[PDB]
Amino acid sequence: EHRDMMLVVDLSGSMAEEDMKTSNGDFVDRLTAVKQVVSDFIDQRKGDRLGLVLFGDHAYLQTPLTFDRNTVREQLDRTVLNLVGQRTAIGEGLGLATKTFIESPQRTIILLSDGANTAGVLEPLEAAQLAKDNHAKIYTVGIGAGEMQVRGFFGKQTVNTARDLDEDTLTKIATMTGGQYFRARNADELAEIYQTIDALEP
Amino acid sequence: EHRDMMLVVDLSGSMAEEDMKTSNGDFVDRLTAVKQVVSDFIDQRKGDRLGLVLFGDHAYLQTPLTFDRNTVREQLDRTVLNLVGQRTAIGEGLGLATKTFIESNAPQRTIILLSDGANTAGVLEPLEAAQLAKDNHAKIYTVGIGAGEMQVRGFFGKQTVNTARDLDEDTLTKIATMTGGQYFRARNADELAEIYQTIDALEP
Ligand SMILES: [Mg+2]
Ligand SMILES: [Mg+2]
Repeated sequence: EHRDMMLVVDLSGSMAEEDMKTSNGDFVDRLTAVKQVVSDFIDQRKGDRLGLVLFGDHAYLQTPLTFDRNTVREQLDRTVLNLVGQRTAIGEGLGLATKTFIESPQRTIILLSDGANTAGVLEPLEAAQLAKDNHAKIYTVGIGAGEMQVRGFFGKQTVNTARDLDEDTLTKIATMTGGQYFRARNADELAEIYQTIDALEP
Repeated sequence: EHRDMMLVVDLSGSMAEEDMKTSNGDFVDRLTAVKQVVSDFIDQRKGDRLGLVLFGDHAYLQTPLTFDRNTVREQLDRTVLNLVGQRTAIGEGLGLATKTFIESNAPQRTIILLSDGANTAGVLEPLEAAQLAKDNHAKIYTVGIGAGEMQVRGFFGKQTVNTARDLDEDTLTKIATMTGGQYFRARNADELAEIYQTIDALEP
């Protein structure tokens, strides 16, 4: 599971104080010590959304809750000192963080099938309806080579590989959710569909 | 920005049929072709979460959702046929995939605030602002930062400096407590390092 985590850090002029003692015994300023530690903290949360709020006189957000943590880390790192001023708005920062939780992904289903809905508790279209409610768009891919003509001894015999394929309801599901139905009769055809689907959702 | 995409794949026994012709002209079964194409598709996606639903007689969720595409690709690779029988559950497959979007609907909210100072200036008061974070289900951890009393050699002579006179700890404590978080005081870079490690351990 994943969490959304807001980083609200202090930029007041008092941050410039060389307070912080490292193991080898050196003193460095507060902001530098923070940059170091928090950057390592950012690298640790692989699956989570992080954002950055910087505060003082006025509180402003630096990063709006991206999954991409290299930017959040980098953005924090190029931060400087004394820009904000000598006073701190703690209530401002906490509020802006909370507000940013609210102002915050696109959803897609790719359904692949060789046949009709033979066994199920809930009907396929009622699922597509529920999918629409949750903003999920469904792309549907029917798969089978269909009818093929086999030459033989006596004369023409015809074999159809996918007649179990229900293209009617597969089309409905896609159209209902605002997606498109595709039919792949071979591997080349199949790659193009998915190559196409990638392009449709950038 | 970032997308959530649920892959729903048919594993019914009919998928073992080889009607799928490849580039070079030979034939291969449907699941094999699917494994190929979908795996390649997965590599192409960037910055999106992906999950895997497999169906047949019943539908089940193979991968919840993730930024690691590799695991979705491998767990696809090792899938075999005839475990789920002949029949297909398309509704169940979609309903389960749908469901998987609703667990992404409930992220736990966490704020990490650090400060050297009291809330000297601001229109919004700290404990008001804290109250709201609780209303919005946010657990905020507070970190006080400053050495405190410190012996120092000035040019003029040896001197005792308290470097965090300003630090409001009981406001910072109230904030964390009010919202269910914890308050930490960092008197050096190592305690500071340890402090964020602890917050890592508390939120898993
Ligand atoms: Mg089937
Ligand atoms: Mg200050």
